[PDB]
Amino acid sequence: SKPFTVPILTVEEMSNSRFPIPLEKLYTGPSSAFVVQPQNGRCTTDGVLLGTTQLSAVNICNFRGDVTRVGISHDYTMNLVSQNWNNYDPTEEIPAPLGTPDFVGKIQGLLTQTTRADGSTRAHKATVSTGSVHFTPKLGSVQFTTDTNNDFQTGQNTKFTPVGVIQDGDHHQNEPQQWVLPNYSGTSGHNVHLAPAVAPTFPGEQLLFFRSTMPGCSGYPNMNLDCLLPQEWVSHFYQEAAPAQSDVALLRFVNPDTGRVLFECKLHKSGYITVAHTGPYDLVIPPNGYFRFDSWVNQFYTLAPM
Amino acid sequence: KPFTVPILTVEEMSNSRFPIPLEKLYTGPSSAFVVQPQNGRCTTDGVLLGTTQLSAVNICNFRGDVTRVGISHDYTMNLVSQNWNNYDPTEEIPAPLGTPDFVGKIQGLLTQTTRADGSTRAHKATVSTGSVHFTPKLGSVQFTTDTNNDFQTGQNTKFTPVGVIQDGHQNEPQQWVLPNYSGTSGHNVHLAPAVAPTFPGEQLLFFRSTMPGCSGYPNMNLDCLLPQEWVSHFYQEAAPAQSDVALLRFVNPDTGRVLFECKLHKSGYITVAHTGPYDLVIPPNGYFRFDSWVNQFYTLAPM
Ligand SMILES: C[C@@H]1O[C@@H](O[C@H]2[C@H](O[C@H]3[C@H](O)[C@@H](O)[C@@H](O)O[C@@H]3CO)O[C@H](CO)[C@H](O)[C@@H]2O)[C@@H](O)[C@H](O)[C@@H]1O
Ligand SMILES: C[C@@H]1O[C@@H](O[C@H]2[C@H](O[C@H]3[C@H](O)[C@@H](O)[C@@H](O)O[C@@H]3CO)O[C@H](CO)[C@H](O)[C@@H]2O)[C@@H](O)[C@H](O)[C@@H]1O
Repeated sequence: SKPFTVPILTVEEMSNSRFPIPLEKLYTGPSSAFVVQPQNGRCTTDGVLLGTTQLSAVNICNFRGDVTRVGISHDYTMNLVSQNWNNYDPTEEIPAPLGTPDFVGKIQGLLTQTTRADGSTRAHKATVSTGSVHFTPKLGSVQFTTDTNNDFQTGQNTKFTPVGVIQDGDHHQNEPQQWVLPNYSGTSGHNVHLAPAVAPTFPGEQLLFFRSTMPGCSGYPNMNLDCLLPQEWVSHFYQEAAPAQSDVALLRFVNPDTGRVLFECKLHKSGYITVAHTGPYDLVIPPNGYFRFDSWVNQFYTLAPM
Repeated sequence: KPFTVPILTVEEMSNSRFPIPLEKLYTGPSSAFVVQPQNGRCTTDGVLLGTTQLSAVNICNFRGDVTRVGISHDYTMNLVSQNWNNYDPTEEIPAPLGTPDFVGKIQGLLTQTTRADGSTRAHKATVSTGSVHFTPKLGSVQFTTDTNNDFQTGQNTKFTPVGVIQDGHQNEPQQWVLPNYSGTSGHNVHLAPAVAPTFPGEQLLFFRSTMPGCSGYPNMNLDCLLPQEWVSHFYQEAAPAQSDVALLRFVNPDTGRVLFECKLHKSGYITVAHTGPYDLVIPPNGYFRFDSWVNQFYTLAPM
């Protein structure tokens, strides 16, 4: 059977799988107060994509479609199409289009448009509120607030490129809520075909997160964004499709400088990592450190404490 | 270690010269102009060239602190690295890794966080890479923004690119004209080499995207020589090249049939046997497959 491996890229050489930004650091913390059920960055170790996960970071939280103005406001409805501008199919057994945001928050970026007939183009600052009742990507539409009430044309290809997140109100860092899934069909129905929630089950363990800081674009947002797998690990597993020989892949995080192991962790075959630690901890690592697969173990493997 | 290329399809991959997905494959003549992109440059045995780095999401991004130019809407950014540490202008690269490698006006959002209270802000901004103030190899670039007062000094600031603009139709950007990374103060140095077919009957094969347009009538075509995922693959694998040319077959797995073959040169670009401009027609599941190392005298079947 094809030997299983993880990439040798360093943490800072990799990308967040939940927003199109680089990874910054490794983080572990308690998750008892949350349901940890992200839909992006979800892949089994033998390369089966889950949730809304697709293969490149540059498509995450992007939207494409045609737009129509909401009444006489500055808001626009986007009728979604696929990444390559073909019709979107709501009957596919996924929660929402691949790459759809998987948290409740207000994402700011630019909404851009081209007029096919003459090549004229335009761009406006725009925000999509994923907690809005008008955030219905599974049904095929989302709503943007923009800085125009007149410049976008109907029936023309329009793209949203995400940049960061915003916040409103006296309760600082109250949004985004990275561990709260949107209602992908709004009030019309419940979420479907979700990748499952993940949680540590073994005493003394926590999830290990790959952490980034989302750019902030207004107010006082919570800019923390944790993913379960780097995007490059998703791509690696998808391509290698190495069969899992047990429930858990034991990984060692190694310093090339000394050859020494810094810590070890459990990569569960369903695609998330646990470590033996309790409480919030920004891991202290050398920048050239990397993960190495060492052996196939089970869910009850007792790790060396972090 | 056996050489391989990724099995990802074209639309599963990213452009190595701007943070957007690949869309299609294109071949055409390029004798009449210089093809010398600096992003998406990597040898098959994993040596990064030009300004190439490993993530698609970092391309044409800028980070640093900003200062207003006079009381105008323009801001100078003093560049730092991806993780906010020093950029060393004496490093023998053309410019910071990920710097734009075309002359054009790139529009995006300039964002900032005030460390002390976590307040944040974002403004539409454009960087003109043909401007005399585009001097990333000196450690600074200039942005035109929609504000003349909201950005603070001494605060972490990021430019996220979105697309390109034009003034005047489709005369800019110029995707095959490198900017002057040091402006008027000096010539470009340490460039990845210009590429050209050397075998009669061959043309470059380009991995093509359409940059979003943000104003005016821009030329939105953007061609790279290698997908970003291939750069990262070669970097990681570091498989030795057994000759100067790797023969690839582009395969339809729905049928096992080869659609065309091509040459992947060790120094990191692809040629096909074709004369003229051509938009390739490929199945959605098609991918490239390394088959053998060939000598210098291999004739490709017509694409
Ligand atoms: C925190 C600021 O965010 C952006 O400006 C926003 C502007 O924020 C105001 C605050 O709401 C207010 O409490 C006080 O602090 O003055 C701020 C500036 O007016 O609020 C408007 C809507 O009311 C928008 O949300 C703006 O984005 C940013 O531009 C500022 O630099 C601050 O970081
Ligand atoms: C082509 C337009 O680009 C954006 O508008 C820009 C605006 O363009 C104007 C043209 O300059 C003018 O020739 C005429 O056609 O009206 C256009 C629209 O007002 O020019 C200003 C400053 O010169 C800005 O650059 C605008 O971005 C876009 O908003 C439009 O919808 C058109 O696509």
